[PDB]
Amino acid sequence: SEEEQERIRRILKEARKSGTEESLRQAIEDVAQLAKKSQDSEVLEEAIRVILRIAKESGSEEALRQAIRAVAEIAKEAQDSEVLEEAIRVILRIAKESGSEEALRQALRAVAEIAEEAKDERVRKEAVRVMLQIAKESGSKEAVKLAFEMILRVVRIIAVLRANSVEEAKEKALAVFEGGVLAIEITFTVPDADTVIKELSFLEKEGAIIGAGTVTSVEQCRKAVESGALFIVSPHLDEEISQFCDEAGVAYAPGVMTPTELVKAMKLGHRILKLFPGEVVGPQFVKAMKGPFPNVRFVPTGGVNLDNVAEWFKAGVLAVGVGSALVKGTPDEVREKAKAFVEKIKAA
Amino acid sequence: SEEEQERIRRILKEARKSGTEESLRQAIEDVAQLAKKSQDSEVLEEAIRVILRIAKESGSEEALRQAIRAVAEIAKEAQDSEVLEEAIRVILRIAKESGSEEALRQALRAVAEIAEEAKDERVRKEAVRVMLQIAKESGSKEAVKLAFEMILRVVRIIAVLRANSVEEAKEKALAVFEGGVLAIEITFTVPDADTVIKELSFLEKEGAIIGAGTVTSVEQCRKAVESGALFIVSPHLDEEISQFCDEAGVAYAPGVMTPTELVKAMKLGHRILKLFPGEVVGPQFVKAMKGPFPNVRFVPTGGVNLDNVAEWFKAGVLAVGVGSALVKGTPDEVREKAKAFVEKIKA
Amino acid sequence: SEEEQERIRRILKEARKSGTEESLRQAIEDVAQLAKKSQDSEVLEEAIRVILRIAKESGSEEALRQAIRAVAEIAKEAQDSEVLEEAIRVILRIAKESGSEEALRQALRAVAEIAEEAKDERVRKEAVRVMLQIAKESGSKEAVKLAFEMILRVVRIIAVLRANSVEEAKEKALAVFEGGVLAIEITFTVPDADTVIKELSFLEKEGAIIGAGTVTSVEQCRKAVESGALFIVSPHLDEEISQFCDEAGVAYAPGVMTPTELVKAMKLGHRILKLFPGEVVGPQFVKAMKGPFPNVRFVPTGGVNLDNVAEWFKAGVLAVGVGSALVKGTPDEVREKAKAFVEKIKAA
Repeated sequence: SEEEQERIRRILKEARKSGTEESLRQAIEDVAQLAKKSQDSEVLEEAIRVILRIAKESGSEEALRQAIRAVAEIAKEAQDSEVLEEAIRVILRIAKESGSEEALRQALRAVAEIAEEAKDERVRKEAVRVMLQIAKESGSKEAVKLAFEMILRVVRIIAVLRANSVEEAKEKALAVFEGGVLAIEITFTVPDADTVIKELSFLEKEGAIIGAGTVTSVEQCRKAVESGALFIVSPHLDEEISQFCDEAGVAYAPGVMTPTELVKAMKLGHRILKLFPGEVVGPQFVKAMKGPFPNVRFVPTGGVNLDNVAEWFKAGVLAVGVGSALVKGTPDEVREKAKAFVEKIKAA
Repeated sequence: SEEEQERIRRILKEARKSGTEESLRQAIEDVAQLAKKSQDSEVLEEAIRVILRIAKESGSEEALRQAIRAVAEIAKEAQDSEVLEEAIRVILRIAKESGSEEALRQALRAVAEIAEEAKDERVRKEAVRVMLQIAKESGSKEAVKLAFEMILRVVRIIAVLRANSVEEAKEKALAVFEGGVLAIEITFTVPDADTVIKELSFLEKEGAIIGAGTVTSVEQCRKAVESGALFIVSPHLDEEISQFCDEAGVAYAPGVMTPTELVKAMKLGHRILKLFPGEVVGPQFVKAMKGPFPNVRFVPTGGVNLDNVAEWFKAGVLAVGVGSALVKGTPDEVREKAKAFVEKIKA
Repeated sequence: SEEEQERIRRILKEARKSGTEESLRQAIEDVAQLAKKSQDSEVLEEAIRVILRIAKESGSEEALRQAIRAVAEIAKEAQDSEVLEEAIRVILRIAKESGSEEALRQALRAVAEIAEEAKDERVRKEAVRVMLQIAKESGSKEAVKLAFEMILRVVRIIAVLRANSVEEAKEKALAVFEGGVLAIEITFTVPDADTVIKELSFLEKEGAIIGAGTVTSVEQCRKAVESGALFIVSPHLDEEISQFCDEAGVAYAPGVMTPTELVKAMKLGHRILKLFPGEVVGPQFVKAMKGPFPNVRFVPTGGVNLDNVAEWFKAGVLAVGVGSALVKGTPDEVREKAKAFVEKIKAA
């Protein structure tokens, strides 16, 4: 393997000596070509970190975007999760260098695709934290919705927590974390809900996402975004709120229940919707919405349980919002329920 | 105990000779104190008469509204229903002399709370009759809404009546009233429904409340009122009907089906909503709305049947609207199904 | 027999010698009297030629409309389909001679009623073909709505086509037409639905009716009606589409799901509504709507299948919109399942 290792170095030294820009992007495809013929974990990591310096020296977005597709292909060919974690951190470095958001959208879809074919949770925890930073590093009008859509596509399950004692609530939030589902949503009905989402903001740095729900007024939503909420679930579409999330750069997934309410939600720029109550319309609703409204996905949060969640995802839902069937009870028991829901989603 | 009648008459005569309003408000507290130590039905009902005698002599709003709480507390401590019937009639007379919306609102919640703990059909009939008269006074928007809300809490079940003639509707409404159903909704599918609600006005004197359902227009609602209806029930949310019902002083329960329609109904000022069709959304909808909308209560009028009616009230529902499953058949059949629904609602 | 045929010749010759319109009006009821007493496919279909033949006194919406009820009565008592076909064509010529709005609307209900006694389907295809020409003679807003209601009253089932090419959409449309489904809705998920509607416009002269579905904008709706669409279908209620469909003389069935959406559609002048998704609310919804809204008809286009369509019509639905369960598969499969849907509706 030391022979091809030197070969990757020889391509580098000769590509730098070649002042032509075509040989620079050609060196990207040359390194990717030999990485496709390899089967070792360490070889793919050296190849990926090599493509970084080539495109950054080119200074053109055509080489940066071509590098994102190369590292994403090497990560799909690999088998060690160590290379996948470095691939995600590398894609962040490429997209951050361009910063033109044409690559940021492509980087998010690549990061979420790498986390999709992941055997352990460490890769998915790396992804969610990076996609948050990618949307944060972007800091613009879009990307937050694409991050929200992709992160939900990775975490698959979002919990609905409610407890009067913040001591008991955080005992459940960490507990549902321990199951590995991540992406916990806390209800705003809880009296000291501002504090629970601020003290649980340390989960954001470990691969989780915290948000507020049942938000009905702009004043209540302002309190959530100041406390650390990254998404506002809501019970029904609100015109005043939806304009505040777009100005504040926070994702907003309003609640709909009929196709007519769906169209009014799309008229305000919301293709990520909340199906509420989900148990009322059932999975037949999301199946019937695919035809007339493609590329539009929902997150049903109603009477979803272990018997329901199996047939919600076969209908093509983005994520599912479970509440009493997951969080209610002692913390150690909802850790086993959080593991049970993840196991049920991965199968059907 | 005859000694308590003396002591009660001593507290009145002593505080009457004083005349100071400080001692008069203390006389209500002294009479209410001895009433809590006694278990005689005649000692308690005499204390209620004296509490009224003291308050109406004081004349102040503070003393009159304190007398309402005292009479209401004596009712909660009593077992004889004749004490509760007397308390309701006294609560009416105290708020009637006082006036203002605060006393009349406090009286509406008091006589309705007494009706729940009464566990007797006679007291619930009197509560409806008094609450209608309390709402007839003042006549404010908040009075007719609160009175309609408390009345639905007491009767628990409203009958959606449909027939093929005025006489068949009159006999069905009387039959369902004998079963224990005190609230009757007359749809406009019955021919001459305005004549049916007009000739059924004698039931409102025996503890009933007749209204009009299936109201689609304002011309339809204008004929429902003036003909004697006390509440208007529509399958959807109408902006003009809610306007006409507000300025006419009549309760209005519109129909909703989705949380988006719920919020729009609250924006108009209605927190007592008709869930229609209730059989489509099911009790899962009512439990789901309790979270973000706690101060909103529903009345499902869909496929409410003896099987699911138990599950509806287990979901925190104000009242249920039944039809066909209740009002279909002979008057004898309606009377027995009326007794069956009231029995299963008691749970 | 022909002893009655000679009598009909005498009724016409003698009443024509009189010339008084009261005797020509009596000649119609005399012919319809002896036609009621006879059972002969040749005596009946000749009696209605004479009733049409007695147009010497122009009804001007008096004698002509008396002729329509007489020929519609002869067709009701008949059994031979050749008499029913001749009755429909004669009613068209009588209403075309009058030109009044009452005669044209009375002819629509007469022709549609003749097709309800079905058996041979060429009558139903001729009825739809004739009812379209009647609506184009009137051209009023009431005529387009009534003709659309009557055609759906006859065809009972609408095919909701979704394809991935113009050629597969054309082939499936021909396949569902040969199966017995005379109503075809071309969704805009098809790449070039306008050309599909345009190339399928020849079926409208054979007894079919081509329309567009899943329309969201007025630009979409204008291209559909300019391509040959005779009815516009949307998943929700669009105020601007209803405005354009009115001034363009094209039927429009909006989508409703709650009773409040029902009322908002009626106040715009729509009593033929699309219940969507029908599988979510179920036939319990349409049964409960007939109480407050007896004039509304509904066409459920949800999860309609062979097990569903039986209990949809028992609840009194006008027509049903079937897709996937009818359109998906090879063109050879969708022919035989179209025959099964038509056969299942005929029974229950």
